[PDB]
Amino acid sequence: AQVNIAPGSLDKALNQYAAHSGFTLSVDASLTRGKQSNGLHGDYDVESGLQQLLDGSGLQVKPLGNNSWTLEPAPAPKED
Repeated sequence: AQVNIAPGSLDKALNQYAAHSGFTLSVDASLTRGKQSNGLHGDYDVESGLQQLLDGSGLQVKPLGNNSWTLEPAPAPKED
């Protein structure tokens, strides 16, 4: 419903959001390793926050189930 994020790295961004609602993340410190996200500050909920977090990345944050997430790798792994 409300989110506060800022420059750091996508990994730490998702990490920070996780602490908010206390859900389970499935992500390895490698796919998110390096890419930066200029942050996010608005009235954002779960799904809508992730979609914006894609700004600056080529990854896809995919809700695992219920309220949890998993990092689905599909940057440019094939234009098929």
